[PDB]
Amino acid sequence: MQRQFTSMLQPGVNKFSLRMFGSQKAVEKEQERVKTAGFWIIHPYSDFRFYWDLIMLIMMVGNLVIIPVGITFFTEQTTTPWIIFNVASDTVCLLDLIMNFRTGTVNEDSSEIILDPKVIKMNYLKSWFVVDFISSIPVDYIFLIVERALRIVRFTKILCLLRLLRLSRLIRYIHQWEEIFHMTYDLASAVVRIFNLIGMMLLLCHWDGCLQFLVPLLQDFPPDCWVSLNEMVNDSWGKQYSYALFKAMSHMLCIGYGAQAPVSMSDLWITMLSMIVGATCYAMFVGHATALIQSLDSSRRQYQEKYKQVEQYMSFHKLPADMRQKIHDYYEHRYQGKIFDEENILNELNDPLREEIVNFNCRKLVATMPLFANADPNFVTAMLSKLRFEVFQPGDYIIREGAVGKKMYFIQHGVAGVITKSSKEMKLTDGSYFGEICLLTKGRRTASVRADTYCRLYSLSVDNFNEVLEEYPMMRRAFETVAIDRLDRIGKKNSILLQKFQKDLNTGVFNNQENEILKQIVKHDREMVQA
Amino acid sequence: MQRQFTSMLQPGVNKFSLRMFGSQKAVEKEQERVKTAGFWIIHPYSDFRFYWDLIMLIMMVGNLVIIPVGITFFTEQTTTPWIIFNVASDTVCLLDLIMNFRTGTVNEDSSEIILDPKVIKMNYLKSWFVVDFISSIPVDYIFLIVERALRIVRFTKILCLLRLLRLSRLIRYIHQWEEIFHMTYDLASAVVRIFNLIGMMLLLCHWDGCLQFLVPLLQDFPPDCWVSLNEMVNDSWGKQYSYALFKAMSHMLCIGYGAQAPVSMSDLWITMLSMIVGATCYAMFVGHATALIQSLDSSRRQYQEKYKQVEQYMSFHKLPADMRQKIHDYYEHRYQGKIFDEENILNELNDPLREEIVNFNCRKLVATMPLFANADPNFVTAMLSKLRFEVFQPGDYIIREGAVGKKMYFIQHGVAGVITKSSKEMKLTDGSYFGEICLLTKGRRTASVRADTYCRLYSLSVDNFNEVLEEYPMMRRAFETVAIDRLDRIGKKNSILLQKFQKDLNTGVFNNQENEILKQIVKHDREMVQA
Amino acid sequence: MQRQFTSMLQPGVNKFSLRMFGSQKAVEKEQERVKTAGFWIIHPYSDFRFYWDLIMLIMMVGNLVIIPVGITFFTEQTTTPWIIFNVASDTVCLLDLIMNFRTGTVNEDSSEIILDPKVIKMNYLKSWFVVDFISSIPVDYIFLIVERALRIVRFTKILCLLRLLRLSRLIRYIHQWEEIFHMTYDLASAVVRIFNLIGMMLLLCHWDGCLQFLVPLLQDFPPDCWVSLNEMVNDSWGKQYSYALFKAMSHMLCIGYGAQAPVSMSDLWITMLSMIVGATCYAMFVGHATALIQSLDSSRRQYQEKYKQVEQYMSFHKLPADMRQKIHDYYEHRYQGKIFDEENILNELNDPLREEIVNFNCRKLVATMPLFANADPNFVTAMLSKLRFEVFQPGDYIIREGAVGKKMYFIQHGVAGVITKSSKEMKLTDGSYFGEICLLTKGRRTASVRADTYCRLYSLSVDNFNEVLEEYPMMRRAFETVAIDRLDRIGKKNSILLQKFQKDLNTGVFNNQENEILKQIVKHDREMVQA
Ligand SMILES: Nc1ncnc2c1ncn2[C@@H]1O[C@@H]2COP(=O)(O)O[C@H]2[C@H]1O
Ligand SMILES: Nc1ncnc2c1ncn2[C@@H]1O[C@@H]2COP(=O)(O)O[C@H]2[C@H]1O
Ligand SMILES: Nc1ncnc2c1ncn2[C@@H]1O[C@@H]2COP(=O)(O)O[C@H]2[C@H]1O
Ligand SMILES: [Hg+2]
Ligand SMILES: [Hg+2]
Ligand SMILES: [Hg+2]
Repeated sequence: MQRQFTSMLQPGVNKFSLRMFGSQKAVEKEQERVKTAGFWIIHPYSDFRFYWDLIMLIMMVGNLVIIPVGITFFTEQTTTPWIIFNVASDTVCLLDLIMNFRTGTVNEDSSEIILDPKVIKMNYLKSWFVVDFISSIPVDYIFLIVERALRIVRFTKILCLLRLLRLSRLIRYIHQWEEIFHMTYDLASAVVRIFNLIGMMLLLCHWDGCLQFLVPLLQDFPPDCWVSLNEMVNDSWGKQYSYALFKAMSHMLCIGYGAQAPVSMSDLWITMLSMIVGATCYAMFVGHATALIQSLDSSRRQYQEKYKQVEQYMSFHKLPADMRQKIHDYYEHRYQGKIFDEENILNELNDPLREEIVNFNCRKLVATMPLFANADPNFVTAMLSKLRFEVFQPGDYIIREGAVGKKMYFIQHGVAGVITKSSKEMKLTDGSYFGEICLLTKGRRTASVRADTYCRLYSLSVDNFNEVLEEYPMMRRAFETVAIDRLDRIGKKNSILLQKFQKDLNTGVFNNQENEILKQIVKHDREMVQA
Repeated sequence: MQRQFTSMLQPGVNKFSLRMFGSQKAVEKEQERVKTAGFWIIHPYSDFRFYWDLIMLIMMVGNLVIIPVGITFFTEQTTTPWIIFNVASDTVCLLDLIMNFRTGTVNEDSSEIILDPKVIKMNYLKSWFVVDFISSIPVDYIFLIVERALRIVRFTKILCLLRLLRLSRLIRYIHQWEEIFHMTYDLASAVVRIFNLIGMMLLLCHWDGCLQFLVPLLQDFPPDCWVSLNEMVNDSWGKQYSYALFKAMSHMLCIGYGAQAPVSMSDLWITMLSMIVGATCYAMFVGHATALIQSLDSSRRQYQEKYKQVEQYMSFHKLPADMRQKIHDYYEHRYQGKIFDEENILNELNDPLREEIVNFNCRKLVATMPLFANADPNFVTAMLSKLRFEVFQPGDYIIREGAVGKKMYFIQHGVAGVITKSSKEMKLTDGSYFGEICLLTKGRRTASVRADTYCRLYSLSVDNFNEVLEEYPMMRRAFETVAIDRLDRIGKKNSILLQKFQKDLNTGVFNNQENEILKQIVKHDREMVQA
Repeated sequence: MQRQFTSMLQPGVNKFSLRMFGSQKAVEKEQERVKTAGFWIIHPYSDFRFYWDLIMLIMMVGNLVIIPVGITFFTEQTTTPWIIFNVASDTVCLLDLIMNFRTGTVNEDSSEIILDPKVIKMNYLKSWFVVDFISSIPVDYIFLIVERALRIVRFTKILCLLRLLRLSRLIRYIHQWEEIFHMTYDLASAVVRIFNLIGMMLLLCHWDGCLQFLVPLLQDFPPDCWVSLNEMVNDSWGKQYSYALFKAMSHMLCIGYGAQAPVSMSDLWITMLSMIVGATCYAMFVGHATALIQSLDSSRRQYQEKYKQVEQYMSFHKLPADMRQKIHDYYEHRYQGKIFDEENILNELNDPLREEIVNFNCRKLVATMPLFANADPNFVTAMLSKLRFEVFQPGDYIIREGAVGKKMYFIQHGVAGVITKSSKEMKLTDGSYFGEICLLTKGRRTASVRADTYCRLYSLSVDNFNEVLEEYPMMRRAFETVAIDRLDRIGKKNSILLQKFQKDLNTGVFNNQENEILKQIVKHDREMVQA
């Protein structure tokens, strides 16, 4: 009852209300501000106002369709459907006139003033009251009591379009909804938009044909108008309307005239005006179609543009053909036909979303790799936030022996081969890491690592490595243990790292459980290398 | 009198003058340079020249409309309006010829040379004097005294279009004004531009129809021209002009011919030429309409493109559906359907504008938060310039206990919950800050902070924090006091911070008023937490 | 046999399979997962499914072409080609109906579920089974046994288009292939795309003309239809079809009607509908043509835009004309009409590709320059990765004497002149370097270096220089030796560097072979300067 009424009048919490007023607490405060009126008032964001604008829109469309047909072909309409439609439109327009008093205006620059007592009424009386009044003047059944004549009277109903001109915030909300829909579905959105355009053009053709038959009627059908020429002055209204609409549509779409070219001044000038209007609207239609298509094929176009820029670079530097093919298939394997700026996206997001994304991306790595499978989640999240994606092609040398290292790698996909001066070549696969002994000893690379298949790795710089491990030293002890074991395995040895770990162990800092965990890690690594 | 004359001739201070000559002092110097002439001279930026170009434009439009109609349908015109229009156009063209002497040219590469005595006269005598002279030759009433004939004479008046070709700087100023208008109003600008295009095309149709009726007239209406075919050789000039314009417009908009297809060579070739011209101009019209629409829907298109790139990223990484929905609603709540680069904007602005903007943005924070409500404005502006906006979703963990902290947060909207190992959970709301104890003690986070509703915060890094507080130490004392109180409240204690503050207090650096203010701050914080 | 069958059903390793499933090991795992069915099943990426979709596409095109002609002009077809085509289409549609059971669906969000036993059958029974069944219902030869009539029956065959609506993954693969082709060949791609569009429009014209002749046939040719008006009710089917297609095509391309304008209600409304459809499709065609052209001229447009921005900058700063010409010819010589972001490209690539590219770019430098011609490849690759391209114009001063230096240069093309206070001017050419004595002594520049012709150099910063040389000191000794020799040559001397090298030599760190190599380097440099 009154509770539902007040709820309808008060701005309901919705996505549009949140977008316009920030927090939900502000929505509650605005509900309270509406409550401060005491006298009934509808908020420009009320669901009641939304539904009312909806029914007013459907009534305006019905009127736009029906008014010209009546004016032209129906002199007097006293049948049931005509009377009920006229009275329905009259009462609806009057109710809208009334309710436009208690409507809170919404000015720009974040200006929304209820101003129930006087400001809204005064602004409406000064702005648009007279046109809505003459619209709401009832059907000619009341004008005959107050005072071709009928055809002259009904003209006053053409200005009901101004209500549709005012009804635009609902149009903007519908445009937002349709934009969401278009981003969701591609082809359906195109179909809907082109059908909307076709509907607009068809309504214009309707009005044009109505006018083209109306004007020869206001002159009692002179002997040289197209009606008297085609001798269809006595045909039923169906044929007359059909042929008039045909003439109007042929003038719009630039097909031709009707039977023949005009011969009288009246229909001559009407034909010229209709030709101008139709040509302009068809140009607008072509423009909208071009815009729709160009918006449809955006991503493919951007991909082609990036590809062309890469081609221009390779051409400017005059690279060999095989190298160009290598660059192209590398791009194909890295981006897989897609285009985006991952750095910009990750910068736009926030910390919890980035953590969620990297955890989902490296779920399998966290599951398989032992250190992550047993470490504290804060350290895991730090490492995963510091990682960075990379792709390597078969035969490429990921690490060259002797050089200075500045990053380590975590394998996500593929197989990598480790080659030394000895014949012992060891092949790592998913869930294993390499290139950390250089980062742990500050020396040079101790072995060469070459990609055997297409490898997909996650590299970690040396600065981030040192930062994270300075924040967590026990993981550094674990890394050093695994690295010493690997070095002992290949047949080389780093006395610096060995003596450092031996001193740390003799210092008694580690516990029995600690060295047990370290033995578990080294066993797991031995298994992962043997497999 | 002479004062107003000199003021009109001298470049008036306006937005265009400022844009062209930098400082207002340069405008005064150019006024002086004009004064150095001694002989009267109009500056190419004078309001007098502006008004003169305006009236010359309206006269050129009147001539473009009237000349062909006269030439074609009016053999001799001795009535009052015709005579007055001819003499008006003649005197106006002659006055423009005269005033083009004392006009200072404006070359490119910042070249504006008054050069009153000789250079302007010589350049005009060498450039365009003869065509303007033959234009300014008076109406045929003087040519008959000097020496179909009339129709041959009036041709000399067609070259008045060259004056309109010269009048282009006023066109550029009008284009600037219309660009401002178009940036201001959207739909009105589109209506104005399409009406301008339609007017151009209609003027072309006018000239085309005039020619199409003129040529059969110069041949005494042969029996096979369209005029003699339609037997309208004797009709009043109204009907002839109407039907000729109809033929021209049907040829342009590609509807058809007139009554029937041409049958004679003359009108055959004229029809082909008119068809070519009309098709070209309609193609140009379609192009302009497409450009206008595509410029109308720019921002929506850019928003759609960014959304599509985010979608492509999420697809390349194969994220779950709920995570994709979370990303999308986060974007919706962060940007609210708008698109801009805040970093680039703030980099484009300057320091006072940035200070103004951040002060307006954080007005409520400065009002509510006690430290800012009592501190020195320089410190307040430093902090507000260092802040950075952020958005969090409900349930997200803003701060996880035990981790290392690198920023603090100031709440602008929403509610945040503080959870510890104890059951004491404390809820902060607008105007409160958290996450500073880690920055003050260089330890770890002492509690977990989780967003309860959609939170909108302003984060401050640790480097900027330390910089600002090294510039202002008393605020650091206040922060430390509030932090010690909060720690004591939750039930934990940091002996390092406690002993540091105790030593600073025993050092006698603080005053009675100082500790009074600190007690006020701690009381206000207790109230803000209790509420 | 069965081996080839299982191979066809299992997803073959291809570029699309790799793009959809990452590593080849995943492709093998999916082959195994298909093997887990036990009951035969085709994978949505099987080459068998590809070939089947191909033959179904050709059958659908044949049906789209043949069905309307039959329905309209061929009452009963009992000849050999008609019967064989009908039975072929029937069996093909039935086989597709059958095979759509064992087809694994492919949902979005990385969802590919074989689900052989029940899920696929249930989903197909709930989704699209009935329409495919009524399609697969055989030709009317079976419907007559089961129960104008013929023309009523064959309508059931129009819904075979739904199969073409389903066949879209093959369309996407063909679109990928055509995108590769379009990136490869420019003009051929445009020709193919416009021919595709023309084919679509022609098929639509075909259906439209078929309908336009069909409707007057279903009414026994009333006396006022266009057929009875043109008296072609008795002509052979060739002429009737030709004239109907002519009417439809004239309605689409907006030429006109047929003989004359319609006179009856039926063909009146059919003409209006056909006009609407044709205008819409021609608008779509114009849109696609505009998009194709705009995609064709992309790179030229981007180059023009960058040029215009440079022009706007130079205009805003009001630079002289000769300076503007200098800027423009510098741009012409630096980028050579091409446009790309080398930094972004090199950031997108990886380390081995970057090493390959820089090695190919500086091959001649490595060949000619002695230090690189004798040094270790790791040092060479470090230097080449640190270098950076630069271009200088004739007369420009590359290095001014006395100033502080922050980079050295390696000449790739051109000649440079070295000027001192003495008259000894020495000219360096390709393969020589300069500007290292400042970097080695931390003093000031010891001579001026001016470009004589258009120079193309590779500059190396001072930080990278010091980093690389701290990683490799012997090369620093070589640089110092060459620099001391050059200084002694010009007539100046740096006692600091001289004494440092003398102390290093007296320290006995160098070997006989080492100083032999150094003598070789200094001899080679003397030769390169003398030449
Ligand atoms: N036995 C081994 N098994 C697996 N990986 C190894 C082995 N020995 C060395 N590596 C890795 O190969 C890398 C080569 O360079 P680094 O010495 O920087 O670090 C080395 C380790 O990451
Ligand atoms: N009693 C409290 N009331 C409000 N906020 C608190 C309280 N105790 C701790 N906090 C905040 O919670 C944060 C958790 O991490 P920090 O220790 O970095 O800094 C802490 C303070 O900002
Ligand atoms: N005799 C020479 N031959 C070639 N180049 C020289 C000679 N003397 C000096 N240079 C170069 O000219 C440079 C001028 O500045 P720098 O002293 O930094 O380093 C100097 C050398 O690179
Ligand atoms: Hg109305
Ligand atoms: Hg003139
Ligand atoms: Hg079929």
